[PDB]
Amino acid sequence: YTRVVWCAVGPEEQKKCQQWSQQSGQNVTCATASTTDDCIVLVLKGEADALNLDGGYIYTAGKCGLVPVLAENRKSSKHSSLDCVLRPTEGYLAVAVVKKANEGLTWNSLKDKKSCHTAVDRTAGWNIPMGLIVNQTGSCAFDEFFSQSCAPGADPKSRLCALCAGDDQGLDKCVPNSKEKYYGYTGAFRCLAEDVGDVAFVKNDTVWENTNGESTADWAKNLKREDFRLLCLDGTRKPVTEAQSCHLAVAPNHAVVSRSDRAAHVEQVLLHQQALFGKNGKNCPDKFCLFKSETKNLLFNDNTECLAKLGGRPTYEEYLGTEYVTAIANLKKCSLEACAF
Ligand SMILES: *[C@@H]1O[C@H](CO)[C@@H](O[C@@H]2O[C@H](CO)[C@@H](O[C@H]3O[C@H](CO)[C@@H](O)[C@H](O)[C@@H]3O)[C@H](O)[C@H]2NC(C)=O)[C@H](O)[C@H]1NC(C)=O
Ligand SMILES: *[C@@H]1O[C@H](CO)[C@@H](O[C@@H]2O[C@H](CO)[C@@H](O[C@H]3O[C@H](CO)[C@@H](O)[C@H](O)[C@@H]3O)[C@H](O)[C@H]2NC(C)=O)[C@H](O)[C@H]1NC(C)=O
Ligand SMILES: OC[C@H]1O[C@@H](O[C@H]2[C@H](O)[C@@H](O)[C@H](O[C@H]3[C@H](O)[C@@H](O)[C@@H](O)O[C@@H]3CO)O[C@@H]2CO)[C@H](O)[C@@H](O)[C@@H]1O
Ligand SMILES: *[C@@H]1O[C@H](CO)[C@@H](O[C@@H]2O[C@H](CO)[C@@H](O)[C@H](O)[C@H]2NC(C)=O)[C@H](O)[C@H]1NC(C)=O
Ligand SMILES: [Fe+3]
Ligand SMILES: [Zn+2]
Ligand SMILES: [Zn+2]
Repeated sequence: YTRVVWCAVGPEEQKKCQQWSQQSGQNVTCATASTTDDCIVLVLKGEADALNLDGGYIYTAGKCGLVPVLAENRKSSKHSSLDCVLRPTEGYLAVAVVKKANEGLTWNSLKDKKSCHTAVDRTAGWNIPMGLIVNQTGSCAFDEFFSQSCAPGADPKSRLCALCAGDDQGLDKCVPNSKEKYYGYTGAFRCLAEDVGDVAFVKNDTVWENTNGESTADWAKNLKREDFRLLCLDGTRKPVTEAQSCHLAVAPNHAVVSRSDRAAHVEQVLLHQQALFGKNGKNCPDKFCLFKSETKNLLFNDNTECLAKLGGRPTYEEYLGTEYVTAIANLKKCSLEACAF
């Protein structure tokens, strides 16, 4: 039993996974696919064991019978005595971010603007903002709301992909993987930072992690926090320090999923793998760090302190929360219970 097959999304995650595989002495090995959905399918077929997923994807995986195993836990300021692995998770803040210099843009004037999204089907990047927009407009035509977008996973010829840039060669425009310039938390924030889009749908952490010298990357080197504003649901604009009072939702943390039959073994191996290559890992600083990838958030978010135990042995619905689950279901009525594959 003692061999885990991880699923990497796109070639950059594949490279990191391969490095992890070498360092783990083949206790972990690698399968790779072009999209998160394709990785879920590999897991369903039994051709991979597990991968770490945004909540929108957990919904897809869970409808197909896959179960939550361990959750990303970032640093906090409550439960400070408990070990990270045993500390409850707090969830992240889904936000809408704009330029300060884009004056007079508010939640209530987004129609016909230009948007940047992590990917179709993701929590902060898609399910939350598009769910809110569908409800408020009373329309399922969320594909005509913004003039142009980068929403990796959408039809490449459509307005929803028009602002996506693809790779160095301009290949893979709008692919939902790290090859697409504007993919994920960091890519969607870059899309806003470079003024390609008017609004980015990301999380609070993303803004902090890519401003005021936190990044060193060329697009991010020179970005100042005061040059960004958050859009509140009441139509107000706030500094990025006010995220606790100006967010779109609180999201369940990204989490590892697997087949029920493999969950116990995946959990055992991962707890051991992080003891070696996690935050204070025995071999991290030094040989390999599983939670770093120079802000590219590959396999796991770079702000992950550890993978934490769940408790209550939750179903995917209990993990995501009834609130969020119904919000996703309601949104998916635009595009009632079954596996998508
Ligand atoms: C988009 O609009 C949807 C329809 O109004 C909405 O779904 C509704 O969500 C609410 C709150 O989550 C549910 O109301 C629930 O209220 C309490 C929560 O403790 C429960 O005791 C009730 O049993 C009930 O479930 C509605 O049931 C639900 N409506 C439907 C028809 O599914 C979405 O939340 C909206 N989406 C977003 C992103 O805001
Ligand atoms: C929005 O996201 C921000 C980035 O995640 C986050 O700021 C971070 O918050 C933690 C504590 O909550 C800070 O604490 C860290 O740094 C101190 C010393 O500087 C250490 O003692 C701690 O061990 C810990 O590592 C982070 O410094 C801080 N990150 C940055 C780069 O600013 C905000 O809390 C988030 N806002 C909301 C409302 O949730
Ligand atoms: O505990 C069993 C119980 O779980 C309920 O769902 C919980 C999730 O377990 C929990 O993770 C979630 O927590 C947060 C998450 O960030 C967001 O959902 C946010 O909106 O709320 C929390 C903020 O910290 O909360 C949900 C409940 O909202 C199931 O609904 C229930 O069926 C089950 O019995
Ligand atoms: C690969 O996995 C094996 C099996 O779990 C690990 O070997 C175990 O190491 C643990 C922790 O020190 C011991 O408690 C067990 O006695 C060992 N079991 C067996 C059967 O060898 C091994 O450490 C792992 N290697 C790496 C680098 O991840
Ligand atoms: Fe997410
Ligand atoms: Zn709130
Ligand atoms: Zn339960």
